[PDB]
Amino acid sequence: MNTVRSEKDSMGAIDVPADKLWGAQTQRSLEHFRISTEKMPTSLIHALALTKRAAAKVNEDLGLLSEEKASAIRQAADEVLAGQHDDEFPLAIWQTGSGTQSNMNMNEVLANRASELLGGVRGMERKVHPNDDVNKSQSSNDVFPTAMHVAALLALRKQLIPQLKTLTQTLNEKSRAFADIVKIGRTHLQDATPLTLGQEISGWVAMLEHNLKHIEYSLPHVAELALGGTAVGTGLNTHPEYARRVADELAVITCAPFVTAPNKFEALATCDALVQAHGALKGLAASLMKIANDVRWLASGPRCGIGEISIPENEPSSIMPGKVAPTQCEALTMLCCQVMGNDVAINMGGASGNFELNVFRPMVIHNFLQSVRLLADGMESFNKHCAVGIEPNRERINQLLNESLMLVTALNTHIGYDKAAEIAKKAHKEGLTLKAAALALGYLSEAEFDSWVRPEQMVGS
Amino acid sequence: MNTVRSEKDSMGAIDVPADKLWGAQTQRSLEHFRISTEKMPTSLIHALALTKRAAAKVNEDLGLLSEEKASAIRQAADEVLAGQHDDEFPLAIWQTGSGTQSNMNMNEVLANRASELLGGVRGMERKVHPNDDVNKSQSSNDVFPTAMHVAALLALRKQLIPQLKTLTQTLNEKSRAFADIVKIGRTHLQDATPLTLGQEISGWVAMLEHNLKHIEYSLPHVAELALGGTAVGTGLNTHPEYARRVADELAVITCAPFVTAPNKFEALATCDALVQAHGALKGLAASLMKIANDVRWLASGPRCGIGEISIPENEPSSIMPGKVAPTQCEALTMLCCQVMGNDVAINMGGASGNFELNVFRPMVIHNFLQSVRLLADGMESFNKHCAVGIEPNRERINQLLNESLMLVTALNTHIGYDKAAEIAKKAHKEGLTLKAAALALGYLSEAEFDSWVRPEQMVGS
Amino acid sequence: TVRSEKDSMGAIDVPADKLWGAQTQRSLEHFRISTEKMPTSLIHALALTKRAAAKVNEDLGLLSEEKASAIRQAADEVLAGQHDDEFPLAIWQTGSGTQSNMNMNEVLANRASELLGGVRGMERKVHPNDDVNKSQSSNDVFPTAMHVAALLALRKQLIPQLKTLTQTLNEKSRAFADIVKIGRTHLQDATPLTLGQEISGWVAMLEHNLKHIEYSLPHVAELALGGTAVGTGLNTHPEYARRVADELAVITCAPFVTAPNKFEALATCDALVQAHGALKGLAASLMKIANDVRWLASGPRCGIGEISIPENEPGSSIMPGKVAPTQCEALTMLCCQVMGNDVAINMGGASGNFELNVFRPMVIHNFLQSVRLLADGMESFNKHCAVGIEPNRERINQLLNESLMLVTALNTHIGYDKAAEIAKKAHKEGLTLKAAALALGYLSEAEFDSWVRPEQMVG
Amino acid sequence: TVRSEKDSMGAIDVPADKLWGAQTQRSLEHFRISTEKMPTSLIHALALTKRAAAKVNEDLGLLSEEKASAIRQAADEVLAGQHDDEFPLAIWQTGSGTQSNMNMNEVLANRASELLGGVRGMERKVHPNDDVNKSQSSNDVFPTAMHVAALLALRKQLIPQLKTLTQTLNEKSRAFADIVKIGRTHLQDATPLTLGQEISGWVAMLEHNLKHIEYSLPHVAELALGGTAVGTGLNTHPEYARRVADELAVITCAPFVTAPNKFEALATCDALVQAHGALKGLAASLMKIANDVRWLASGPRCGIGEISIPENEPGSSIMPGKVAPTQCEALTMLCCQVMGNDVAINMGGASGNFELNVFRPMVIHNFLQSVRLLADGMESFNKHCAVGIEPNRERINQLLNESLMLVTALNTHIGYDKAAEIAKKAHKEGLTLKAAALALGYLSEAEFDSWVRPEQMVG
Repeated sequence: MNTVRSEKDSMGAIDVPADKLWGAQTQRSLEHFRISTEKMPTSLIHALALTKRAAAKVNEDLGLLSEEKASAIRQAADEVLAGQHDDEFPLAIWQTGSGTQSNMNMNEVLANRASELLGGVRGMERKVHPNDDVNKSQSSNDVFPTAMHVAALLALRKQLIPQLKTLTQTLNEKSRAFADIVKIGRTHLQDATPLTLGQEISGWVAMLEHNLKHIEYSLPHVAELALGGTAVGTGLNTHPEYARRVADELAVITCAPFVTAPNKFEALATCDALVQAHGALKGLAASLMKIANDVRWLASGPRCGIGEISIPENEPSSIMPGKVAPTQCEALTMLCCQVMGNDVAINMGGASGNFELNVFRPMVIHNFLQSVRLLADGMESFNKHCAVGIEPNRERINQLLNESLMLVTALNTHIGYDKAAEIAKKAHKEGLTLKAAALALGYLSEAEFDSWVRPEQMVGS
Repeated sequence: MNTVRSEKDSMGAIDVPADKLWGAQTQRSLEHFRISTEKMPTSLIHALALTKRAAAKVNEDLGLLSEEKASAIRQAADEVLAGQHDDEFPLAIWQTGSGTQSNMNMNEVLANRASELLGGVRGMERKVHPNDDVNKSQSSNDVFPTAMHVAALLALRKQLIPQLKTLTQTLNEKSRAFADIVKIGRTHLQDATPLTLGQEISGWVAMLEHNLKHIEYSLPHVAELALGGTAVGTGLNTHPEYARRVADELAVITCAPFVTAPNKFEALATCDALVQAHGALKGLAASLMKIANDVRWLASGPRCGIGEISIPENEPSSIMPGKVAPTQCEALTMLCCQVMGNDVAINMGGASGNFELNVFRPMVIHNFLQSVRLLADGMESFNKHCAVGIEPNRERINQLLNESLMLVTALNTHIGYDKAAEIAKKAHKEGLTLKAAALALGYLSEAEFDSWVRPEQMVGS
Repeated sequence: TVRSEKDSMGAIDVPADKLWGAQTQRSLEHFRISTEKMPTSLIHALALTKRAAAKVNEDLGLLSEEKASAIRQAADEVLAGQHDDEFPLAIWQTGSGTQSNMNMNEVLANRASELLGGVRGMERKVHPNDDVNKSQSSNDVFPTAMHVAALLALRKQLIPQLKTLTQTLNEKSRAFADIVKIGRTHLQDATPLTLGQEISGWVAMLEHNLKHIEYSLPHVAELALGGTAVGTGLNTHPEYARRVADELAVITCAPFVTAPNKFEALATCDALVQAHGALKGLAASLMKIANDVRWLASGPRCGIGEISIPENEPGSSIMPGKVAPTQCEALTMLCCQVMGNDVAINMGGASGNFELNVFRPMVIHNFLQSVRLLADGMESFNKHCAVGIEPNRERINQLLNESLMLVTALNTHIGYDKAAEIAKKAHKEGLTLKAAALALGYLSEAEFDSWVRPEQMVG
Repeated sequence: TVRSEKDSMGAIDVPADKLWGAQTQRSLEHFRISTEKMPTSLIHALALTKRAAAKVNEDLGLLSEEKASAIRQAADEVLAGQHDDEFPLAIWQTGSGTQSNMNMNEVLANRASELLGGVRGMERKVHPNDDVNKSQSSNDVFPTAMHVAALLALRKQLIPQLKTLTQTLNEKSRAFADIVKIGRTHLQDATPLTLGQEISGWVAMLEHNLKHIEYSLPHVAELALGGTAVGTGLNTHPEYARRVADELAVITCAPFVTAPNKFEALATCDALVQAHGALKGLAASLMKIANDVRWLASGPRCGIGEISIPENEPGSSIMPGKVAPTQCEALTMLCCQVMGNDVAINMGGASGNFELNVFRPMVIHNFLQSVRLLADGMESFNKHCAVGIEPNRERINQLLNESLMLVTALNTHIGYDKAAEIAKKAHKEGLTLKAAALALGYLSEAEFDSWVRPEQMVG
């Protein structure tokens, strides 16, 4: 659409596309921050809409906003939440550090749309006003941090934690299914004392269970909302009940335990809750990296690696059977590296507040919500396209066990340490199995070896 | 478009949207890696198209590909380069770690489109074939690293370096314009020996000049291309002249000094050139962070900060004059934090190669090209919306100078160290200017103070 | 001047005046990398682990009373600082910490032998592997020592110093609760708040950090000891794991428990990756607090200057008030260090393979360094800076009353447009708000003094 | 047992048997943070800086010959290792390095006084500020010492060890140029290459890293000395900056030059941020090389096992061949450390304000540690692992000939579909390619031996 509409702010008039719902301040940000391609994610836009919806409801309860306007703002916000206005939010992450410009983007879009819903028009003849109505009782300084925490807490509760629980359940099923399959241990990459495949997988399960607890511990701080601190944390120019009322309303409409931040100065001056919560996410990334690496190394082959397990083959040469890459493991290890880098960017932004306001906020939330998407969707993908189909290669597992030198300790009680060690040394030096070396020395019979060397007795319970 | 077309690969048939040009392998990747929202950037898609265009030209020179097909592939690639097919590349960053799936995305789109250009159709009756024709003489293992370096070198040469030079020129102009404006120094955040505003800005200029050299030093390694190493680096199944010929052709069509990598094993097994080049970019981020912080602190006010300079005010309360935030400085400091995090993700991916292939490649190039966009566009934005308009506040600069205790050293040659120190101590203890303290003690006249205390004599040349 | 000690590789000369043995001596010849060694906290945690292992082995009838008691006595000597020069090995050693495990086994065996009337060296009465390492593997001993050192350092150094600094700042916040000052957002002048309110933000940050650190302690309290080589506990008494964790809890008075999954305990450093996440959070908070302090104290004349801080370093007599905020500088530097240490830890923690993580010396080197830096940094910042923060009341009032920010107090009495006109005139002509208001004739001096009350603008 | 030394803050007791003075003693009371101190390389670089400054001051007629010579003699004693215990200050000090500058000024003044027949303490004949610090500021001395230490460590330790390891691996690549082995991509079996070709990739990585490190040296060679307090050189002789850089170049034999812009030199650590970028590149390359070595050596029976490496540690006699790849573990651990150190350096380097960066002790602590780790790590990996890499020729051949990858050699003789059918049958039925081909009757044993030549598949 080439045709324009003239929108105004305190700086003057500026042309906006006639087919868009934003206003003058959005247009100025769009034109002045042509930096790369990263924009606010949908989760954050939705959290801003939820914040405005709750603010309008409380302003109406307090007699500060008319019922007609409050209902129109709620309806407009619900359209945003329903996915009807994604193209109305064009602003970059790399904008003002308070996120003021995205606050104004929501104020302008909701005001112009609410005006239409009341039978009016968009633009300067609108019946609902971005600052006086949609931003009533609020500051950018308290709205943007509120939307950050709303988006973060809902993403953790609704996407990440459920996918973590699902992957954990799958691996727990596999651990139980493979509880009796003895395999060679590996420490330092070297052959080691045996354990069952179920025991090894139980370590992955325990890692994921511990990670869930650490993530859960980070949620109460993210649930604290800045809204009501206004410009600098004092709440000047707001009703004394606004802060608690809006947190309560957000809790009602999201079914999440939002509360007003007990100290609004900490809430405005820092991103500390997200620095801490992201600490738990980088812990999960380190655990997932290890699990993903174990899976791809154990599946490596078809003939010149380890090959103890098989995994689903999801992408396609017919001349090369068994030559499909562990692509889910690769995607997962890549995104785990991304989370580690994202943690550094978050830490730098979080360490860089000054006085009453941290102004590194768009960058912090860009990284935080990205890590949540990566970890949630990555666990979902790895689970459905790899973990549910892990299977042992029982003959290969047994071949490696039986060709190893590690089972020699089963001989000690029968023939003594000295002869057992002589057998292991001969097998290693001459390239023999333990059985072949033991028979060559005449220290036992084949029936004795088969009776005495029992891997299923070497793994505890 | 709901209607589908059945596309085939060695795994079988899969439905693709009838209005799209990709094929079976793209569709499988699209469906199996539903991870977050990050896709290949346009610069990388273009670099893949350039690589296929050059490969087709050389295959034709060598008699391996018909003129009719080579010209059709070139035409299709030129359509990609002209921006006609951006929606034909739907794949995620978080895919197979070799980038094979994006290689196949380009093979399939170019084959289906080249078929149409020859009077044929898209799909399984096509006249041009993704693997046999578009991927002739190539492997994913050597194509994706080639596209990574093509995209990286062109982005550095065409976007980042020109914007760096432009910002450097602007600050050099400002340094010359303000060469005679003496201001208070600040070390440890404390008042310090004076220097000129031009001298202070000359430090910013020298930083940017040094950064340009460091970036230039990283370009020769990025210019080395893997293409011709094929699956593992040996060049098996390729003409002995292919590697040099394709690097030469890429050099011709891009006007950049691409060369074939002297060691294809290093070229496939690592991302070392990009790890090193990104080291120079994180150096630039640290320099830009410092410059941006100096600008916003020096402009801080209007009345309770430093206020030595003014900057353009680009976004809008009429009740609050002088209360506009340094928003370009905020966007720039935020993206500098991002580059630091991106460096960690790149380092982890680059450290994580195994044997013949590094399979962290989509993640590495995602971060690398993002840092280039951020630094290039950030310098462009900061220059045009802030740096070109920096101005001194001469009265405020002089007020701070004259109210400081630092000019007292100008008295030493006239009245001696002991009396000068007595004056400074009295001024500090009693809250006086140096002049008022000196007159109160009777150690000089006002005319003597004005004649002797000359800041323009205290900054060298 | 030397004696000959032996292991399975043969004989090797060891300094006669040292208590280590053949394996420690070999490590000194093969891992000559940089200067970083095991810190005292880790050496002590290793000695505690061996003391507890010896006690449990005695309880189970696996180790004689005379040997177990002599091992415990030698371990107590290490804990008492008598053997600091007996642990010469680099951080940059075998990734399981085997070499440092053997260093402790050899030193304790040679010393225990002397306590039993014997000698050090190959004629010793107590043996590094058969006695001091009985029921153990390096694979489970080293992560046990890591967690013992980490939990005790958090409980005994970091958490007390965090509480002490928090209490100081809470006292300052109360003392300054009624001092109104200009706010600053985006570095620009902003709506007022009290100095006490601003400091209460620092206090709330430190209180939140304490909770996050406390949440990390239960996982660190889980011990690998008893998992043996790969986690199955093969060749170990079924009660060993619980008994040794119980004994460590007794002797340290800390709530150590045996890890419920020994495979997670051996294959990862996850508890420390998570606990260090809380420490880098504290580093980000301390960076912000330290920066606020040095910026608010900046001057003496050309910065902000709203607070004064103690001056701990000399300066030239001709430069009064120039002294640098050096406690803030040391603190901001160590906060950067913690951020880098977190990356090193994350890479090590992400890099386990199969049954064992072999990045352990590096992980614990970084973790214990971060604890020392944060604990000692908070102690130093508290004692030498925070306890002495004071307001510069005249400067605070000068900045507040000469700013443009108090103009909002006029909106309810005169027009918002009149108030805006006052602010624009003051800014344009370099006037105070009061002077611009009197020049426009919009109010009396009595009206301005009655209407513009900063103390009514901080709620 | 003590003497009383004085500064502008008053008198303070200093140990009689030490050579520092009042300001160093105060730092010891105010910066009791952790255990990290200035490394020897930095102490030596500080002594060299003072030696050069004294020589130039003498040349310019600003310092007497007897004092300048005594200062140079005392500095030479520091360089000769006679005063290591005279530098007790923490890294975590004033961010400009002022305290360590004063530590050197006091030690050199007190010792120079003794060399002139005087005493240490307040009756000294040579003075820390007026003599040893003449023409200097802490602001320009500390970054000069940082760059002197960094450039000399890169030239004398890191670059020689990098060249030595590269030469070893180049010899191995030539020795193994004809040993065909299976390729591995995505961890999966892949097209063959020679062991020599695979090692040539490691060699090319190290050669590229050397070039990147060399490109960082010119900026590190630029020295701040002569910029004085804020970069203007106020109160300093106009020739001082060039003369002191020249003298440092003479005495160190390294190409030091004066920084062309002293404001960049004082306000940033940019040269070290950039140089450390090349070091983290080397860390990423060494991580990959070390991982290839330990994976290729993995076994003795249940891994890859294509190469053998020296066994430097003992093991139990019942566990032959189990020894861990411990050099690879130390090297991968220190590579993680370098990555973390880079983050700490980047944060410090990004955090300058106005005329001075005050994150300097932390930046140089990390930078010099990374140099020690990489230099010593490359020395250790070379001597104790790389020189002893050998192929396991039978295992290499077993993996290669039992894989499915050589089937492509049949495409030109029989059908591609026949070759594909052979591979599918071998994979399905657990056969070799040759056995599956003979079972299908698609060729003779002579034809397979003639056609399937791995040595013709590596070009």
